[PDB]
Amino acid sequence: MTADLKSLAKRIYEAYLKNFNMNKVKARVILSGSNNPPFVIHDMETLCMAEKTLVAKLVANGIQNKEAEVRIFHCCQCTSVETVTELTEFAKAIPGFANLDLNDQVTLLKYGVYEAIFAMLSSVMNKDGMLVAYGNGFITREFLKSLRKPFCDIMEPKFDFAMKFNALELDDSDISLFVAAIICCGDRPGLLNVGHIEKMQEGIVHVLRLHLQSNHPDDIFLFPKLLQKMADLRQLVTEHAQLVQIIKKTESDAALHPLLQEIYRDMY
Ligand SMILES: CCCCCCCCCCCCCCSCC(=O)O
Repeated sequence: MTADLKSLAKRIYEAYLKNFNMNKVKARVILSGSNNPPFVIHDMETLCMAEKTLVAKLVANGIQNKEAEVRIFHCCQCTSVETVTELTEFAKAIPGFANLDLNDQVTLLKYGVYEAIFAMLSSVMNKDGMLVAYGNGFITREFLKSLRKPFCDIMEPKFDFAMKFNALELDDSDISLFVAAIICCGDRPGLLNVGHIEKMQEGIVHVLRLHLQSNHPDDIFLFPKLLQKMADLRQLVTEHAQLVQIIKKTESDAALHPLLQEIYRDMY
């Protein structure tokens, strides 16, 4: 007559495998090097080749095509929009989330999605580049740094986060619970039922703590390491939103998708 925390951890893991198109095992298989291998984007020639195959509509406009950096930023946004959709369905697996008022579900997703995006991005990153386009491209870290300002400033802080996050050697069973804990933060601005959310947070963090104790017996400070990573992600998102606002004010061609504009509105 007790909560079965091991079963809850497995439920969360299975919901993560079901709802995210990319998982760390899938990513590692691709990154390791037989059908539809990723096209390597390391310079402008290879960017433009990859676009013609993978996002043909975006480059079908002739001299009306947007600048390379703006096309890349558009693809960044499309990736976020898709991951927002996956996170919204995943959150239904978190005990108590679907019982919250709709407005509180919206608030938790509003503040949590980018922290979750950057945590999970680590799974497709290595020190040399990252998988993109549903695992069909590999874009190099050096190519992204070569873009004109301000677009070269988007990804590098995310690689820096990811290299340290990946050194923790989490697997999908850990990351799924970490993402659920990100979503269940009771201190988000504007929440109505803080008390119930705090209890939901306490429950999922308890599951996470017990799971890490079992799955990582070698790293006795893994749970507090991950609490700190959650705080680091909040700062990474605040900084990312500031850069996006610079782009919005100064780059007239870099249209911001309406779903992401709403996420950013009144965020920080
Ligand atoms: C041809 C393929 C080119 C692909 C270009 C790279 C795609 C990067 C995906 C990660 C996006 C990071 C999202 C943060 S930037 C946009 C946002 O704020 O949502």
